[PDB]
Order: sequence, then structure tokens, then C-alpha cells
Amino acid sequence: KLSLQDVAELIRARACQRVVVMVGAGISTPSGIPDFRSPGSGLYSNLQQYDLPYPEAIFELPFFFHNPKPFFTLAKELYPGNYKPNVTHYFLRLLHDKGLLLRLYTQNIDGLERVSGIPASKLVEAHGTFASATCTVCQRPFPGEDIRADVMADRVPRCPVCTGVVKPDIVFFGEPLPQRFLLHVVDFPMADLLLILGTSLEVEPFASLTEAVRSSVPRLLINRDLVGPLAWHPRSRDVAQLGDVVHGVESLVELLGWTEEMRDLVQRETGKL
Ligand SMILES: [Zn+2]
Repeated sequence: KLSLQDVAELIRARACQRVVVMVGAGISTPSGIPDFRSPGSGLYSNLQQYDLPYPEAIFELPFFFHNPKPFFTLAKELYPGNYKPNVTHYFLRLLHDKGLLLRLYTQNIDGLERVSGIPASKLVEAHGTFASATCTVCQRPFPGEDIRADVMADRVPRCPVCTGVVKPDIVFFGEPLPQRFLLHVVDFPMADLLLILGTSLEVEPFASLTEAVRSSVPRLLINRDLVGPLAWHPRSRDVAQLGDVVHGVESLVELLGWTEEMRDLVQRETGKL
């Protein structure tokens, strides 16, 4: 058995230079990111004014092409700017800056990884991103920055060449995952540490990735509770810090002796923001 502290030591001793992180919704709740599926919110209330059989319909093509305006409501809401990364995000920013981060697989679409300062090439956004868009009609690619004004103005972005709808590269139901997902073939075998923050590991094939790391490689789950493959097939080098994600992360930063540096990075970074 290893403890959180033992993992911290591997990092401190420089024995973990190729960390692979998987993270889910649990890291973005702190930043106040609303759940579109959860009642009681401002965003949930918004979508309720449209004719939708359930909230998940905004992620279905047939609905989109019937009426795109529901989706673009969620888009406006989640578009970069509205929200600020949290300590969880900057922690991953730190790992990058110490040359310790091999890759960061995320299932969020809120973009808070890009904002906290992590480079597209270190990221694999498994659910897609608002940081770019495709024309539905002619297949043309565009910077998210470009449909920005239309999305904040409640207008349906339209392609300049053919004037079709320009859609953020989010993944809808039935859609194949982004191309970058296939980086897992080379990232997981090569990982010396696997870190899993704030995800309940139900959605496949995301969950099954935790089974791609070598048995000699520790797997650390920081999360509300023990979940999926980590729960059903345990491994001897598995460590769980069960509890509040933010709390658990501050503990690791502590055990790593990164307190000072984290406190700082968080003040440059949200300063600017
Ligand atoms: Zn077009």
C-alpha cells in the first residue's frame, strides 16, 4: 500500500516526470460551473423555455438542425470569459510548468484548462471544445474567437463562404470522439503516474483508460468517492484521497511542499483574469 504522502515523495524524488491526468466535472464545480442537467440553476431555467423533451437534447444533431438556439444558449453560458479556473486547475498548470505533465485528458467542455494556462498540445478534450468551430455545411474551420460576437449577441453564427451554421467543435451523441483521443495509445503506456480528479468514471470509453496504465504505475484518485474500475479492479499501487477535490488537492500540494509556489501562481493568474 502507498499513501498520498508516498506518491508525493515519488514526485519530489523526481521519479514521476510523465504524469497523465484525467479529470471530470468535480474540478469545475468550485469555479461555479452550472450543471445544465441539474434543476435549480440559471442555465437549467433558461433551457426550460424551449421545446425540449429533456436537457440532453441540446447535444443531439437532429435537435440542433431543428433549432440550434437551445445549444447556443449553453454555449453563451460556458464560453471562455464567464468563468475562472480554480486551484485544482492551477495545480495542473504547476505540473506543466515543472515539466512533469505528459498529458491531460478532460471530459469538461468549459475550457478552464486552456485558461489556466495549459497549452492545447498537452490537452486532449474528449468531449470537444468551444475554442474552435466547424461550418456544418462546407466543413470549414474557425477559431472560437470568431463566432464569439454572434454567440454573446444571441445570434446564430453563420459561415462567411456558404452561410451555413458555424458550430463549436463539441461532440454530440453518436458523434465519434475527437481525433486527439487516440493519443491514449502512446500516453498511458508511457505514464509514470496517473492522476484522476473529480470524475465518477461512468462514461466510456473514458473510464476504461484507467486500465491502460502499467501495473508498476501508481494510480491516484482524488474524488468524492471510490468509483468505476478503480473500485472494481483494485491495484496494489492505487491510492484514493476520498473527499472534497479542492481539499484533497491542497493536501497533495502540501505533501509536495508546493504551498508557497501555488499560493503565488494563483495570484498572478487570477490577477490578469
Ligand atoms: Zn461553409
